[PDB]
Order: sequence, then C-alpha cells, then structure tokens
Amino acid sequence: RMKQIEDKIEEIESKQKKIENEIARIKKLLQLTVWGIKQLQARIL
Amino acid sequence: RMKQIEDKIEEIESKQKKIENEIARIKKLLQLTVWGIKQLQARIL
Amino acid sequence: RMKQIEDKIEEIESKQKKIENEIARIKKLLQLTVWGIKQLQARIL
Repeated sequence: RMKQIEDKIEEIESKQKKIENEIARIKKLLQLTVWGIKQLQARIL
Repeated sequence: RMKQIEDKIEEIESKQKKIENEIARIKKLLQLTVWGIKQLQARIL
Repeated sequence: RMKQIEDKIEEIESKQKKIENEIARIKKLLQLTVWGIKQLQARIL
C-alpha cells in the first residue's frame, strides 16, 4: 500500500516535470512573438 | 494522517488537470499569434 | 515511509503554486501580444 501511494507521487512528479518543460517552451515562444511584434513595429515606425 | 495524504493527492491531481487545461488553451492562442505575426510581416513589410 | 510521502506532497503543492503564478504571468503578456498584433493590423492595413 505504501508503494501504491509512492508510485502515485512519482507519476504526479513526472507529470509536473513535463508541465514545467512545457511552460519553459511556451515562455520561449511567447518571447519570440514579443520580439517579432517589436521588430515589425520598429521597421514601420 | 492517511486521510490527509489521500485527500491532498486528490487535490493535487485535480489542480494538475486544471493546469494542463490552462496550458492547452494558452498553446492554441499562442499558435494564433504566431500565425498573425507571420501574416503581418508578409502583408505589411 | 509516511513522512517521506508527506514531504514530497508539500514539495508538489509548492511547485503547483509556482506554476499557477507562471501561468498568470504568461496570460497577461499573451493578452498584450494579441492587442499589439490587432494594433499593427488596424493602424496599417
């Protein structure tokens, strides 16, 4: 029974790491879009 | 004590689903903005 | 084994709060990018 709980915790932790990885990728892409908007507006203005 | 562990695990799993859902929605909108920036670069510049 | 479980649960909860705070920040900046793309389109095209 202790292992069943421990396995659950492992699964959650693993899922949390994947989520953290996803959020980092999202932040990078979001920063790219910020840069692209900045670049577009710069070339015009 | 075991009750608290079981309850907290359920809360964590629910919050994780909430987070995954928020991430899904963020990703779709981010893909839209990437597309819009691409269109503006071409159509303006 | 119960203490170990409880410590990991606390760690997971702390991380979930951090993640929720990251998502809040991402959402705000993403809303600004949506507005900026809208603005460039409106002003020029």
